[PDB]
Amino acid sequence: GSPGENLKHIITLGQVIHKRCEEMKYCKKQCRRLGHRVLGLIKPLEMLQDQGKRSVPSEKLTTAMNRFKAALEEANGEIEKFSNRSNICRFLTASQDKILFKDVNRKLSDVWKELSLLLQVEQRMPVSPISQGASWAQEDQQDADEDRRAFQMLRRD
Ligand SMILES: CO[C@@H](c1ccc(-c2ccccc2)cc1)c1nc2ccc(C(=O)O)cc2[nH]1
Repeated sequence: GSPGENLKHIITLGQVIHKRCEEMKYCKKQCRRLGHRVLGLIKPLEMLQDQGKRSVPSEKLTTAMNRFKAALEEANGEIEKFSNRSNICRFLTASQDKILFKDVNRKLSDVWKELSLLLQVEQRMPVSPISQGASWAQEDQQDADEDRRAFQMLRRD
């Protein structure tokens, strides 16, 4: 059983993702949109986080959060190491990819697809409006372009 502390997990760990950009600098550009987009999932979870009283209505839906929780957990964890100047340097210099948190994002949206489905079916709960899939890469790639000049700018010559 236990209290409704588990629910707060998504609330804290959810926003914690964006909190990183607050301390970051090089990834502050990407993390900016990363957290803003990731917060859209926990946003509608804060309004229900309070209503949560009894134990659990259906473990079926709760199971979606169990995995989802880790989905974003990796985001905040990846941003930490990303802070390394060499990490981003070798990444950009490598010229292999354009995004930085595309992996964690792709899964974050994939897990939410079904998850939100269980939360909406179990009870009136507003889920992310975005398509949750390709739309992510669409904006991530378009915005990632800024990283080009944004990065070069950070390193004054
Ligand atoms: C998944 O992590 C917690 C959680 C958080 C949020 C929801 C939720 C539900 C509806 C709409 C939106 C969100 C559900 C579950 C959680 N897992 C549990 C497992 C067992 C019990 C139990 O009492 O046996 C309670 C649990 N509490």
